[PDB]
Amino acid sequence: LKRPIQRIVRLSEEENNLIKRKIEESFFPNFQNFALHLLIQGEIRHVDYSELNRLTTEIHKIGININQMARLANQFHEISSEDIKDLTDKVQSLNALVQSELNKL
Amino acid sequence: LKRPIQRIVRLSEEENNLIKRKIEESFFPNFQNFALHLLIQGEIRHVDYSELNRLTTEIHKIGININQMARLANQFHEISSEDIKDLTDKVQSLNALVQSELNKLIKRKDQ
Repeated sequence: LKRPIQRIVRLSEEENNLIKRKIEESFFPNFQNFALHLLIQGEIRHVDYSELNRLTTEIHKIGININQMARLANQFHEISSEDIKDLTDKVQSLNALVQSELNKL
Repeated sequence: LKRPIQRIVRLSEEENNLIKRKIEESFFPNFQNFALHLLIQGEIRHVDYSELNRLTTEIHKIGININQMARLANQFHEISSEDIKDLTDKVQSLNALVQSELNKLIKRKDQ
Protein backbone atom coordinates (compact mmCIF):
# COMPACT_ATOMS: atom_id res chain seq x y z
CA LEU A 1 0.00 0.00 0.00
CA LYS A 2 1.14 3.51 -0.78
CA ARG A 3 -0.17 4.89 2.60
CA PRO A 4 -0.29 2.13 5.15
CA ILE A 5 -0.17 4.41 8.23
CA GLN A 6 -3.61 5.25 9.63
CA ARG A 7 -4.10 8.25 11.94
CA ILE A 8 -7.33 8.98 13.79
CA VAL A 9 -8.88 12.32 14.59
CA ARG A 10 -11.66 12.22 17.12
CA LEU A 11 -14.54 14.68 16.77
CA SER A 12 -17.63 16.00 18.46
CA GLU A 13 -20.80 16.21 16.44
CA GLU A 14 -20.33 19.95 15.89
CA GLU A 15 -16.63 19.57 15.05
CA ASN A 16 -17.52 16.92 12.56
CA ASN A 17 -20.08 19.22 10.91
CA LEU A 18 -17.43 22.01 10.70
CA ILE A 19 -15.06 19.55 8.99
CA LYS A 20 -17.72 18.72 6.52
CA ARG A 21 -18.19 22.36 5.59
CA LYS A 22 -14.40 22.81 5.22
CA ILE A 23 -14.19 19.88 2.87
CA GLU A 24 -16.95 21.33 0.73
CA GLU A 25 -15.31 24.76 0.67
CA SER A 26 -11.98 23.18 -0.22
CA PHE A 27 -10.55 22.13 -3.57
CA PHE A 28 -10.65 18.52 -2.57
CA PRO A 29 -13.38 15.96 -3.10
CA ASN A 30 -13.03 13.93 0.16
CA PHE A 31 -11.65 14.06 3.66
CA GLN A 32 -8.54 12.03 2.84
CA ASN A 33 -7.28 14.47 0.32
CA PHE A 34 -8.41 17.55 2.23
CA ALA A 35 -6.70 16.39 5.43
CA LEU A 36 -3.57 15.16 3.75
CA HIS A 37 -3.06 18.54 2.05
CA LEU A 38 -3.78 20.60 5.09
CA LEU A 39 -1.64 18.57 7.54
CA ILE A 40 1.25 18.81 5.12
CA GLN A 41 0.74 22.42 4.07
CA GLY A 42 -0.38 23.91 7.43
CA GLU A 43 2.64 25.74 8.88
CA ILE A 44 2.81 26.68 12.53
CA ARG A 45 3.14 30.40 13.11
CA HIS A 46 4.82 31.89 16.21
CA VAL A 47 3.73 35.38 17.19
CA ASP A 48 4.98 37.63 19.98
CA TYR A 49 4.90 41.30 20.90
CA SER A 50 8.64 41.86 21.50
CA GLU A 51 8.49 44.91 19.21
CA LEU A 52 6.97 46.68 22.29
CA ASN A 53 10.00 45.93 24.48
CA ARG A 54 11.64 49.25 23.70
CA LEU A 55 8.51 51.18 24.63
CA THR A 56 7.95 49.08 27.74
CA THR A 57 11.46 49.89 28.94
CA GLU A 58 11.05 53.71 28.52
CA ILE A 59 7.67 53.70 30.26
CA HIS A 60 9.28 51.66 33.05
CA LYS A 61 11.88 54.25 33.92
CA ILE A 62 9.21 56.93 33.95
CA GLY A 63 7.55 54.48 36.30
CA ILE A 64 10.41 54.38 38.81
CA ASN A 65 10.41 58.18 39.11
CA ILE A 66 6.65 58.36 39.66
CA ASN A 67 7.13 55.41 42.03
CA GLN A 68 9.73 57.10 44.22
CA MET A 69 7.67 60.32 44.30
CA ALA A 70 4.80 58.20 45.64
CA ARG A 71 6.94 56.49 48.31
CA LEU A 72 8.22 59.88 49.46
CA ALA A 73 4.80 61.52 49.48
CA ASN A 74 3.52 58.65 51.58
CA GLN A 75 6.41 58.63 54.11
CA PHE A 76 6.26 62.38 54.66
CA HIS A 77 2.51 62.77 54.13
CA GLU A 78 3.02 65.88 52.03
CA ILE A 79 2.31 66.72 48.38
CA SER A 80 2.46 70.11 46.69
CA SER A 81 0.55 71.69 43.83
CA GLU A 82 3.91 71.79 41.97
CA ASP A 83 4.15 68.02 42.34
CA ILE A 84 0.68 67.72 40.83
CA LYS A 85 1.22 69.60 37.63
CA ASP A 86 4.70 68.01 37.37
CA LEU A 87 2.88 64.69 37.40
CA THR A 88 0.48 65.95 34.80
CA ASP A 89 3.42 66.75 32.53
CA LYS A 90 4.91 63.31 33.09
CA VAL A 91 1.49 61.87 32.16
CA GLN A 92 1.20 63.80 28.89
CA SER A 93 4.80 62.80 28.10
CA LEU A 94 3.84 59.14 28.46
CA ASN A 95 1.00 59.90 26.08
CA ALA A 96 3.67 61.18 23.67
CA LEU A 97 6.04 58.22 24.16
CA VAL A 98 3.17 55.87 23.35
CA GLN A 99 1.84 57.38 20.10
CA SER A 100 5.48 57.82 18.95
CA GLU A 101 6.92 54.35 19.64
CA LEU A 102 3.71 52.78 18.30
CA ASN A 103 3.69 54.71 15.02
CA LYS A 104 7.29 53.54 14.66
CA LEU A 105 5.77 50.09 14.36
CA LEU B 1 -18.52 10.40 25.38
CA LYS B 2 -17.48 13.89 24.20
CA ARG B 3 -16.07 12.79 20.77
CA PRO B 4 -17.89 9.77 19.40
CA ILE B 5 -16.93 10.31 15.76
CA GLN B 6 -13.54 9.35 14.32
CA ARG B 7 -12.14 10.21 10.93
CA ILE B 8 -9.10 8.48 9.50
CA VAL B 9 -6.23 9.94 7.52
CA ARG B 10 -3.96 7.58 5.60
CA LEU B 11 -0.28 8.51 5.32
CA SER B 12 2.90 7.25 3.81
CA GLU B 13 5.83 6.79 6.08
CA GLU B 14 7.44 9.99 4.66
CA GLU B 15 4.23 12.09 5.01
CA ASN B 16 3.84 10.72 8.56
CA ASN B 17 7.43 11.61 9.45
CA LEU B 18 6.86 15.16 8.12
CA ILE B 19 3.72 15.54 10.26
CA LYS B 20 5.64 14.31 13.34
CA ARG B 21 8.21 17.03 12.90
CA LYS B 22 5.41 19.56 12.62
CA ILE B 23 3.71 18.31 15.80
CA GLU B 24 7.02 18.73 17.62
CA GLU B 25 7.29 22.35 16.28
CA SER B 26 3.81 23.24 17.60
CA PHE B 27 2.65 23.77 21.13
CA PHE B 28 0.28 20.74 20.79
CA PRO B 29 1.25 17.49 22.59
CA ASN B 30 0.00 14.94 20.05
CA PHE B 31 -1.61 14.29 16.69
CA GLN B 32 -5.20 14.54 17.99
CA ASN B 33 -4.80 18.06 19.27
CA PHE B 34 -2.72 19.15 16.33
CA ALA B 35 -5.09 17.82 13.66
CA LEU B 36 -8.25 18.98 15.40
CA HIS B 37 -6.95 22.53 15.47
CA LEU B 38 -5.39 22.61 12.06
CA LEU B 39 -8.28 20.92 10.20
CA ILE B 40 -10.96 23.15 11.73
CA GLN B 41 -9.08 26.50 11.94
CA GLY B 42 -6.95 26.00 8.90
CA GLU B 43 -3.75 27.26 10.65
CA ILE B 44 -1.88 26.95 13.95
CA ARG B 45 -0.88 30.29 15.49
CA HIS B 46 0.90 30.37 18.84
CA VAL B 47 0.63 33.95 20.17
CA ASP B 48 2.72 35.18 23.07
CA TYR B 49 1.12 38.32 24.55
CA SER B 50 3.81 38.45 27.31
CA GLU B 51 5.49 41.67 26.27
CA LEU B 52 2.19 43.39 25.62
CA ASN B 53 0.93 42.51 29.11
CA ARG B 54 4.22 43.77 30.58
CA LEU B 55 3.43 47.09 28.93
CA THR B 56 -0.14 47.36 30.19
CA THR B 57 0.89 46.22 33.69
CA GLU B 58 3.49 49.03 33.90
CA ILE B 59 0.86 51.56 32.84
CA HIS B 60 -1.47 50.13 35.43
CA LYS B 61 1.16 50.51 38.18
CA ILE B 62 1.80 54.12 37.23
CA GLY B 63 -1.91 54.67 37.48
CA ILE B 64 -2.00 53.33 41.03
CA ASN B 65 0.79 55.61 42.14
CA ILE B 66 -0.87 58.60 40.52
CA ASN B 67 -4.19 57.84 42.24
CA GLN B 68 -2.46 57.52 45.62
CA MET B 69 -1.01 60.96 44.96
CA ALA B 70 -4.19 62.62 43.76
CA ARG B 71 -6.12 61.21 46.70
CA LEU B 72 -3.57 62.57 49.21
CA ALA B 73 -3.61 65.94 47.44
CA ASN B 74 -7.27 66.23 48.53
CA GLN B 75 -6.01 66.80 52.06
CA PHE B 76 -4.34 70.14 51.13
CA HIS B 77 -6.42 73.25 50.48
CA GLU B 78 -3.59 74.97 48.53
CA ILE B 79 -3.89 72.36 45.74
CA SER B 80 -6.81 73.10 43.42
CA SER B 81 -9.64 70.59 43.37
CA GLU B 82 -9.80 71.21 39.60
CA ASP B 83 -6.04 70.73 39.09
CA ILE B 84 -6.25 67.23 40.61
CA LYS B 85 -9.09 66.69 38.13
CA ASP B 86 -6.70 67.76 35.30
CA LEU B 87 -4.23 65.08 36.39
CA THR B 88 -6.86 62.33 36.69
CA ASP B 89 -8.25 63.14 33.25
CA LYS B 90 -4.82 62.81 31.60
CA VAL B 91 -4.41 59.35 33.21
CA GLN B 92 -7.70 58.11 31.79
CA SER B 93 -6.90 59.88 28.52
CA LEU B 94 -3.70 57.79 28.52
CA ASN B 95 -5.45 54.55 29.36
CA ALA B 96 -7.77 55.23 26.42
CA LEU B 97 -4.84 55.66 23.98
CA VAL B 98 -3.00 52.65 25.35
CA GLN B 99 -6.00 50.40 24.93
CA SER B 100 -7.30 51.46 21.50
CA GLU B 101 -3.86 51.98 19.86
CA LEU B 102 -2.84 48.53 21.14
CA ASN B 103 -5.88 46.90 19.61
CA LYS B 104 -4.85 48.43 16.27
CA LEU B 105 -1.62 46.47 16.85
CA ILE B 106 -3.34 43.23 17.65
CA LYS B 107 -5.22 43.47 14.32
CA ARG B 108 -2.10 44.19 12.24
CA LYS B 109 -0.74 40.99 13.89
CA ASP B 110 -3.70 38.63 13.48
CA GLN B 111 -3.73 39.09 9.69
